[PDB]
Amino acid sequence: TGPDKLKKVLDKLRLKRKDISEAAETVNKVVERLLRRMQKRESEFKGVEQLNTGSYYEHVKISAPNQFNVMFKLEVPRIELQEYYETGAFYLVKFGNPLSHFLEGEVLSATKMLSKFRKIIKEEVKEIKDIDVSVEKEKPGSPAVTLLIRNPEEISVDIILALESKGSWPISTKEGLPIQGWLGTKVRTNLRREPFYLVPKFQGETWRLSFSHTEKYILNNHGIEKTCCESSGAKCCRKECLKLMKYLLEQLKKEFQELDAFCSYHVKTAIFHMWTQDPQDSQWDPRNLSSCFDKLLAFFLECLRTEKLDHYFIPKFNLFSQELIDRKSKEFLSKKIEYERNNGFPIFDKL
Amino acid sequence: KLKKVLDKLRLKRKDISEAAETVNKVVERLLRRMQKRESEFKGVEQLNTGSYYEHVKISAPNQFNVMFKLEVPRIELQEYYETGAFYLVKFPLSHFLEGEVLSATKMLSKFRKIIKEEVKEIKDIDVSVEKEKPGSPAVTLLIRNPEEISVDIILALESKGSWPISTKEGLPIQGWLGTKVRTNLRREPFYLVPKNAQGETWRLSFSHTEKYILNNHGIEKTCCESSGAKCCRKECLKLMKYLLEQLKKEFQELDAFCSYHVKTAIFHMWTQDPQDSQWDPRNLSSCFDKLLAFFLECLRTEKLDHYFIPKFNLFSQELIDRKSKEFLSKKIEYERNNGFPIFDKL
DNA sequence: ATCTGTACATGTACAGAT
DNA sequence: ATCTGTACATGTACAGAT
DNA sequence: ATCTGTACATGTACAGAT
DNA sequence: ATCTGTACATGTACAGAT
Ligand SMILES: Nc1nc2c(ncn2[C@@H]2O[C@H](COP(=O)(O)OP(=O)(O)OP(=O)(O)O)[C@@H](O)[C@H]2O)c(=O)[nH]1
Ligand SMILES: Nc1nc2c(ncn2[C@@H]2O[C@H](COP(=O)(O)OP(=O)(O)OP(=O)(O)O)[C@@H](O)[C@H]2O)c(=O)[nH]1
Ligand SMILES: [Mg+2]
Ligand SMILES: [Mg+2]
Ligand SMILES: [Zn+2]
Ligand SMILES: [Zn+2]
Repeated sequence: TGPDKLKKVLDKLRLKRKDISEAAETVNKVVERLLRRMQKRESEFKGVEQLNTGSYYEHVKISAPNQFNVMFKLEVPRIELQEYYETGAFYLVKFGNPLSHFLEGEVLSATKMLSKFRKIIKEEVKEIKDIDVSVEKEKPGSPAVTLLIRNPEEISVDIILALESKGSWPISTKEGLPIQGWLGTKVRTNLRREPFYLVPKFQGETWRLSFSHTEKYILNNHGIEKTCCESSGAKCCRKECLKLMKYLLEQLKKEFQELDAFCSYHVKTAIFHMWTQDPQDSQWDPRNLSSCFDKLLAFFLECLRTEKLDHYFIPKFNLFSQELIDRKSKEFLSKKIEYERNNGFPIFDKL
Repeated sequence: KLKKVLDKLRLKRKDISEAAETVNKVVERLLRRMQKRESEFKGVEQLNTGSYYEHVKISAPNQFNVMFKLEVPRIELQEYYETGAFYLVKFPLSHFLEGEVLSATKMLSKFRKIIKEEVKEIKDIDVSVEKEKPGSPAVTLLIRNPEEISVDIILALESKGSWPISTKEGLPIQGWLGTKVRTNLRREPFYLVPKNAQGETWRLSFSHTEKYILNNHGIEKTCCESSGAKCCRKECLKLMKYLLEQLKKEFQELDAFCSYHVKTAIFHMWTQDPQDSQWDPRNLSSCFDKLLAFFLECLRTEKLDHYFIPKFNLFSQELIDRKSKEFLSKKIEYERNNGFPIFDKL
């Protein structure tokens, strides 16, 4: 009932060292070769540095090591941003210059830069004979260049081109990241001293803010006590709750295409808010994993029904606004969550 | 009570402003001089350390601690006679070498000479250079705002540099600040100041590590921040420093004791009692009293290990005579059992 | 001769294996 | 409870450039 | 190789609220 | 007496300019 059953699900979700080892060896080979090709010659992307992000590098990837996220980030000095129609997250970017090939009268085209980035990667991937690796068909309005690796087992790698700016963060984030009562003001001041990132979303010239680096730090430094989850401190169940929520969404999403609008970033955003609401490490005791997961489920259901889930970093941006996800989709997911909740999570046994 | 003592010890905003603006004028000018030359100390950077910059200075802003740190390349250390804290150094600076050995005395002397020269050229501030104490690592400036202000200018070598093996068991913050903090702190450089054990020796300095700890001292990240709870850790350090300053004023028998003994002791207490709730402001009396008992127990056992170099006993019979320690135990036991009368004398 | 972008060397938190 | 592979931060060597 | 500009932590000082 | 909110002050990390 309480602690158990969910501990059994977590056992299923745990990655195996052997799988991790084989997956990481291939992924690192491909990524380091693509990073090297970016440094060659008159490449506009010379200087890009690598930044590993997403669930695998936060240690909340579940089931298999089959999806990796890596940012190829390019420091770009004197830039001026114009917010795209008070949306908070989307921007136009303006200013001998290797990026002039993508300029458009002051304005740096996102899809032109991404196309050349994409073109380079496809070419370098053709020269790989070690590995069975190809490039996925492009999704319109997607920042990523996704590699598909057959190791025999299947592995996705989303390479995200990112602009790196070191100025202070855009005003729309000033009230975001409300970690003052949880990680504190010094951590917040230091995190906002780090660069911010822009990824390719006036349709084709817009960029979107990314905070994958800040999210990575928070996930690996998630406690009010510095010793949380350390070898001389107490274990918490924050990440374990994130895993169970991720797994509930993944299971439901591979069954019902009604849920196409939903994604793991909604789960990640919601639990960041829960962690803020419940800052104390004792509110995430491993013994109370059932209650901790249940109160996360209830908070997510409230967000669905009230149609309100604010971006953790950009408070005026509501990821559940009617313009992004239709009410019926949200009602559909509310019922499937409430059902799983009241019937012993039968979907955790599925497959 | 103890609150009233802390109100007396609080520095005044006005005095801080006047003293800092004078001190910064002098320090800036000396630092410029070390850069602008064929100076062999070209490259020194400033690092503000000690109680004023840790926010545990008491009574008046009349003592300032500044390191001019100089990054040096491939240096090898040899530990001086198993002491832990004292090293010979080996491999611009050729003017201070010996037989492969970089001389603390010879480098300090030139450092000292340059500073005294620049001080002669200062005609807007009343500022002299105190007579040198043998063995000491400091160049001390005496400023008269009109009030008296001390500035200890400490030359420091910077290496980076796995910390020397004598510190491997040091800094035992794992259950308090944690392993990530400890690992990151020990990724910082380590420092060497020209305190002689004789003439060629340097001593390990961890002033940059103690500063981080003083300002990052809670088990909770929010300790003492605007969205956290206040603790009484620093106020306990202030009262313990005040007890010792007042006792040292009065008895020359305590000349061998210094505020760093108190700082070392409270680092150990803070490790013993990591929880922030064990330093609740409402328990200021219990907290000060358990700090008193811990310090007495150190005196009674003649054992107070360097927080960063655990084999180095600051209370060894070699460093402080048994009689001095018994004298300080009786005077502390006395103040304790009579309501600290020494806190009432201005 | 000296300089330097790249990659190795070192150390350890995290978390899976045992 | 201990042992151990990956990721990562920082320090340092050096073939190839200068 | 040096310096200002910016942002906010750490303080002190004091009135009004509690 | 203590707490909370605002005003006032210094110290410090680091971006951007030079
Ligand atoms: N590391 C990182 N990866 C990102 C980020 N944003 C997107 N990605 C990757 O790119 C994938 C596609 O991003 P999205 O466009 O937001 O996801 P989507 O499935 O296309 O959903 P929508 O575009 O919102 O309709 C994500 O799943 C991530 O793997 C980011 O900010 N950081
Ligand atoms: N910032 C800093 N200052 C130091 C350090 N060590 C010494 N000092 C300063 O130099 C002063 C004299 O240092 P001491 O360690 O007392 O040397 P000493 O007076 O010759 O020897 P003692 O008799 O043991 O006191 C201290 O009061 C500090 O102000 C250090 O490691 N860092
Ligand atoms: Mg992912
Ligand atoms: Mg001092
Ligand atoms: Zn934890
Ligand atoms: Zn505190």
